[PDB]
Amino acid sequence: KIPVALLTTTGRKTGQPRVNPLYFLRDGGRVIVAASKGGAEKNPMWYLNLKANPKVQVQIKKEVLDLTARDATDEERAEYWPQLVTMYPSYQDYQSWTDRTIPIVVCEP
Ligand SMILES: C[C@H](OP(=O)(O)OC[C@@H](O)[C@@H](O)[C@@H](O)Cn1c2nc(=O)[nH]c(=O)c-2cc2ccc(O)cc21)C(=O)N[C@@H](CCC(=O)N[C@@H](CCC(=O)O)C(=O)O)C(=O)O
Repeated sequence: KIPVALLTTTGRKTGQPRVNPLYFLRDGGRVIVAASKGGAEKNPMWYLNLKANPKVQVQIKKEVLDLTARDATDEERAEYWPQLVTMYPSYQDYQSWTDRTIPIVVCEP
């Protein structure tokens, strides 16, 4: 069905590597993911990690990408959110059901 990417972040507290599966969008070299966490009240821990340490590793099939993660700008949100929703309509439901704006993370080389 929908492929997952494996995102590795550095635990902001422990400094240990943390891996989590996510759905993703490609924009050339960029990988885009949404810190939706099924519409939880709070941002997922991996998001907190990458905001404390922007260096992340992303594995897609056999490709291992060393990228730098940051929040999408207003204009990037406008471009990527609708693509994310088209690919996985549940994203819009999560956003509908949660207070926080769901972060969109741009991972770039
Ligand atoms: C519960 C927590 O996970 P989390 O980082 O909040 O991630 C929540 C979810 O987003 C994560 O489980 C995703 O993989 C769920 N998930 C998706 N989550 C998404 O947000 N978006 C997706 O598109 C998505 C797709 C998906 C597909 C398949 C699947 O099985 C899961 C999918 C966790 O793993 N707990 C760790 C925390 C590890 C950690 O980062 N700790 C930090 C400190 C954190 C802190 O400061 O409190 C550290 O080591 O220092 C632990 O306690 O052992």
